[PDB]
Amino acid sequence: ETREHLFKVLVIGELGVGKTSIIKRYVHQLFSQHYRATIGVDFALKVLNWDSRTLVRLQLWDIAGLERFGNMTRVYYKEAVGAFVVFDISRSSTFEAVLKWKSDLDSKVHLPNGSPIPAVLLANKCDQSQSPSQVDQFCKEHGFAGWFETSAKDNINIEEAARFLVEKILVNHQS
Ligand SMILES: Nc1nc2c(ncn2[C@@H]2O[C@H](COP(=O)(O)OP(=O)(O)OP(=O)(O)O)[C@@H](O)[C@H]2O)c(=O)[nH]1
Ligand SMILES: [Mg+2]
Repeated sequence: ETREHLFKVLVIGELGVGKTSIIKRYVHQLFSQHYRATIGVDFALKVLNWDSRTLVRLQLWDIAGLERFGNMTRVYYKEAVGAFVVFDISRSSTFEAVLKWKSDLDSKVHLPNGSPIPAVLLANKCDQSQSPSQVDQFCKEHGFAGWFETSAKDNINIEEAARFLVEKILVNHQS
């Protein structure tokens, strides 16, 4: 009965937006307020008991904030099947930069069938433009599968956001 999957998932976004902390909360249920800046790429494995016929493992690639200015993202993205694209809900510079990351991603990697990999937008630090129709419009226009406000600090919506992205990866993996 049981089926096991291993998926490569990217976590990308500007310096200091929370990439590392969202992964540490989701995988280890821990949070530190102390900023330790990531160098290049860091990794985690999440093991998700999806349901009774399904075990999913995620290989989480934590891409550091500077890496879009370097020349290695094509290597980093290779064979990814999903992405979280993370900004800091308090700092608009980090929101403007999400399209730079999103365009980098869509230039460099696609699913085996040629489509864009699903990508979910995480507005992180929600604990610190609050808009229902606007979200939908933005995601449609820039090819995001959905959008969640998150807190790594208070553990808000990180689990739901992950399950949402995994759900899209599973449909694509069956298709
Ligand atoms: N209040 C609050 N602070 C957060 C949250 N997520 C991250 N932080 C803080 O924001 C700072 C940056 O978090 P990191 O997870 O290191 O950021 P990063 O995106 O991994 O940064 P780079 O490694 O430089 O790419 C840290 O001090 C965190 O404690 C959150 O949900 N709420
Ligand atoms: Mg980091």
